[PDB]
Amino acid sequence: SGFRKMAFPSGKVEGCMVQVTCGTTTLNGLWLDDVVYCPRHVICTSEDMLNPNYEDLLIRKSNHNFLVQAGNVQLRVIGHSMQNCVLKLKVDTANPKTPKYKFVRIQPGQTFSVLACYNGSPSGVYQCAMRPNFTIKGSFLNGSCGSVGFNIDYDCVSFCYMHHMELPTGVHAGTDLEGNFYGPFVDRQTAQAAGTDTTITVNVLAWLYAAVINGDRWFLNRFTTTLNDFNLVAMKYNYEPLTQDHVDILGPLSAQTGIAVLDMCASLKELLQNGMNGRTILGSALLEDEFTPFDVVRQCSGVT
Amino acid sequence: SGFRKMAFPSGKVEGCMVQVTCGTTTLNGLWLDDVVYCPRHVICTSEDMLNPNYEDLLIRKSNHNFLVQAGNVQLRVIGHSMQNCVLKLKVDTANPKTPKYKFVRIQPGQTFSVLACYNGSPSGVYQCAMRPNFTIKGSFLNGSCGSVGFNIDYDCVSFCYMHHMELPTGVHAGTDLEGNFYGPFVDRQTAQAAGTDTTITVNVLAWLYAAVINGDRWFLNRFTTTLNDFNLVAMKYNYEPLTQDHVDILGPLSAQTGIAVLDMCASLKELLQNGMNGRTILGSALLEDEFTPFDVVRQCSGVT
Ligand SMILES: Cc1ccncc1NC(=O)CCc1ccccc1F
Ligand SMILES: Cc1ccncc1NC(=O)CCc1ccccc1F
Repeated sequence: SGFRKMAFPSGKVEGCMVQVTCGTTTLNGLWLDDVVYCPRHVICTSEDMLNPNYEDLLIRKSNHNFLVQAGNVQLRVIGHSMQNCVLKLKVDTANPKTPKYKFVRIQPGQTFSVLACYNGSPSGVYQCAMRPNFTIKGSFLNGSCGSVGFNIDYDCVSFCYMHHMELPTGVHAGTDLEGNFYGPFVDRQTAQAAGTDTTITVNVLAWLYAAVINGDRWFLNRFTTTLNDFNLVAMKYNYEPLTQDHVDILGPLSAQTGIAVLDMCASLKELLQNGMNGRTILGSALLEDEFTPFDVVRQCSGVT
Repeated sequence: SGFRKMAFPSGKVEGCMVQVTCGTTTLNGLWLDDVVYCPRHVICTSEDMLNPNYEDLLIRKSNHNFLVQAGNVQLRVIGHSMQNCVLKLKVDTANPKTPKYKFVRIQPGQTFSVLACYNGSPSGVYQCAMRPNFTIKGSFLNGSCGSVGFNIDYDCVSFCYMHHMELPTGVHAGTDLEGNFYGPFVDRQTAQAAGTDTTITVNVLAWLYAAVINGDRWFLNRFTTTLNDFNLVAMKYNYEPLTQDHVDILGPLSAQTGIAVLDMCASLKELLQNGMNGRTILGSALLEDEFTPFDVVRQCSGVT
């Protein structure tokens, strides 16, 4: 028992981190097989910041201008190409530490672990959610670009995020591993609107189930609700509308605890309307939405 | 910017995890050089649970009864000994993945990362604090015993915790790597009092500094206090009394932000006396005490 915001073990990803330098800019790259992936903005200088012409900037670069160092050994770059907002540097040596991996585009509301890196060296790991507005609230400083987000399914690493930007609001934006941004963001030093965000309802309900499993039950009540009634409350409080697909994904937690999904919705409705009353749930004084129903099941069953 | 409850990258520790089976019990062991460390209760059966005579239970075991498997390869056990509450199994092969390491006994209030494991396989990593009462609030299920806590200083892993028990209250207890319990706990299936816990004041202040650095400043006020006045409030609210050693450790954060430690104490005093008023600090609706001043500095500067 106990419930923590747990990240996946980062070892398989640590073995893929490299440093990429082009000109005076250094950031992180991900070395998988004989390719190093990194944000294309490694080719920018301070004057280019506002609206870089990446095609023209890249034309001024040759393979030998991309300095790739895997810890302390230098990689030989034999090709370079830009795919969306990422650069792919072909190297002459396959990473001996390449895990089984996939590139996936995650959905908003899904969670993943980030391995924060600086100069190709891992500094820490944390779990987070891709917000409904496609931003992430991470911990990134200058030099962290190229750090990646991922999930692990036993031996397979599914890479889902590569860090590119900090918006002027202090929230973060990045791409899938094909270089496509999540959200409306562009890799330019320009103020950019992140959409209206919402709280991930299905994750809050999953976390209320994790709370009941771990002994925090004070929020359970004598009520029930309907999806329609619950969605009026979700609307008022800027929560994602709950659908039958969400109720279906909560099936295992409802089956394990014996608390019907709509009865848990009535507990969530009461907490939204009345607050916590100075109490806590799993050590939090707010409704947590960074655990998916899969995360709760994995953590509550001991999956490795 | 942004501030997260970040764990150390777990790779160096993942390479040390093994499974240890003795009889019908399986738990995790830590393989460093040619020694595997694990909780001694791996030698218990269900009847022994209440008050095991570990010396007698261990006398019934030979080297060949300890089955140690490093992922999928079997280790040959050539010696066994009990040191306090840990067993040390000498193996004929040094772990090729042994990082530079130290065994340290952490102080209450210090933080560390836990790599939760089941059957010698890592399942997740999270950061936590050793409570002032020597318990930890982790996420551990049956089979997680032998999972370890650690800190990393560039290339050196300082192992500080090995998991042994879940108290009937759902909080966790364990030992240093010499097998000495943190706190008054014994490895028996008996209800055991954890002392009165307190909130780690110096960590809350460190986290208020991390909040100001990251833009959350609404809690700053026009007041100041003294250590004496602050400690009367700390007393009322079950916070650790603040000392000059704590003020000294907060020096770097005070210097960086320009907010004198006693002025931050006056913000903390007001938050204790008035609550958050439905507001948040770094995404939390409570005062967080699981970041030390060193953690804040490391995270806010980008240390790898
Ligand atoms: C400074 C920082 C901090 C944290 N995470 C990320 C960053 N870096 C950025 O936001 C870089 C912004 C940028 C500017 C010019 C061209 C492309 C581009 F993506
Ligand atoms: C069940 C569980 C869950 C999480 N963490 C740990 C555990 N396991 C325990 O508490 C084992 C308790 C014990 C009983 C008999 C002899 C020694 C001993 F330490």
